[PDB]
Amino acid sequence: VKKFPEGFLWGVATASYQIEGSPLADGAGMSIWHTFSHTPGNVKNGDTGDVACDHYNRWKEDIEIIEKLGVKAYRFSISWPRILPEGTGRVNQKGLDFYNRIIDTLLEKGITPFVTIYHWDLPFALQLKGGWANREIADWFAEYSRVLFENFGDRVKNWITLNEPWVVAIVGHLYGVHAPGMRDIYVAFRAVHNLLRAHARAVKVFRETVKDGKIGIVFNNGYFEPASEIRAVRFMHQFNNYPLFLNPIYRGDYPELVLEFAREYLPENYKDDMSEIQEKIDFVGLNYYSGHLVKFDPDAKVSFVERDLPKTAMGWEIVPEGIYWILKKVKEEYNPPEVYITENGAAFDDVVSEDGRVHDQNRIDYLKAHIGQAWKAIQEGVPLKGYFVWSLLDNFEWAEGYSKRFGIVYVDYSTQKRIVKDSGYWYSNVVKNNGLE
Ligand SMILES: CO[C@H](O)c1c[n+]2c([nH]1)[C@H](O)[C@@H](O)[C@H](O)[C@H]2CO
Repeated sequence: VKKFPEGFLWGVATASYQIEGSPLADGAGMSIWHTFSHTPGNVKNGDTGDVACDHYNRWKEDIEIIEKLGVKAYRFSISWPRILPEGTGRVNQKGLDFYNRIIDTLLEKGITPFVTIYHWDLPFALQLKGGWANREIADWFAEYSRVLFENFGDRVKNWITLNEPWVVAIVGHLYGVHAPGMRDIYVAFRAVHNLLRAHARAVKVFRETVKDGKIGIVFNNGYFEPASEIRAVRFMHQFNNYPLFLNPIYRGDYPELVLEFAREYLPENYKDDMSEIQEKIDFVGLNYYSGHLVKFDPDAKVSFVERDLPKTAMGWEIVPEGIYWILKKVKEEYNPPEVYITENGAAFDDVVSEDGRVHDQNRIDYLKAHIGQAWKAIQEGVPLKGYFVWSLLDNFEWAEGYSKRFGIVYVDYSTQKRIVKDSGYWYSNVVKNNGLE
């Protein structure tokens, strides 16, 4: 058997725009994902977050699912424009009420809330002012965060400033594939920098406002391997994984190969902000899904090489030892006091059999394998305090729309019926047992 430490936090994870629907209900401001998805060509099948999982109405049912599964922590995000419709200034009490009900319900049922402050749904009003491109976002984000701390910090004690700032900056402002849908390398790296400054200002406000909680930040990570017998792998790690942000946070500068590729794109006096950026954090959240074979390619001088390996419906290579690797490497490089796996999961072509069940043995195999590799890292001293399945529900998968299903619970979108998948039942047993058998 593989048993986890006593008090280890088994969770599931969602994000506001992906599950809620009703983006304009009860006085909410538009977000950049509302305007991005309502722009033709941006999202597969013209899908939007207008309805999604209707979690905005069905929130109590979904929490009852969490409870019934015996899952101990719930990671969810707050929609900034439900709280502050113009991004700053006015506070919307109905936005606060919505999350207050979710928070109290969780606590009442003994589920630990993990709140992601920003999971990509920036108020549109602030995008008009430059969004992440604008240095003033450090103030806007701090003011938003202060509101959340004041209203919920009595109850929520576990906070995440940002989900995947690399994706926010690069995918949103260089690749143009995510909101706000831009393609400018100089903008993209000013967003990287400003995300760091906004994060640190929010951590600083947290210390003034919530004297009894913990705060961290979440990063996407891939397991990169070299196609042969390696610097391209070093680059991909420093650029795509946690070092892009953790080197500034812990060592007060960007990683070396990031500076080689991108120095010219960063502000000229960016080191002036580095000492504020080193605001002390309580934990690092690492998201992990996939491995990649990498080679130098002259024609960022890196290309991916396809491998004949099992893949998910995203076409992502299933590489479980990656989660062990990234856990080891974070300890070795930055030694944060706590680590959580804040997302791990897989998309498969889920079908409801005529027995009424969803026989996702592919997902069970995926999760089991990665949970085992996370166990290993704990045995070798990684201070891993928790693990979160992405996702509780099938949901709006950004530019893929509804076509990719990551849930341990199946959502039939024509009825909004929730059907717990085999993987959900399987995970419930793991949580009950506090590990694998
Ligand atoms: C780029 O990092 C990860 O591949 C990643 C995967 N995922 C994520 N990040 C995001 O945090 C979620 O909002 C996605 O729904 C989820 C599934 O795609």
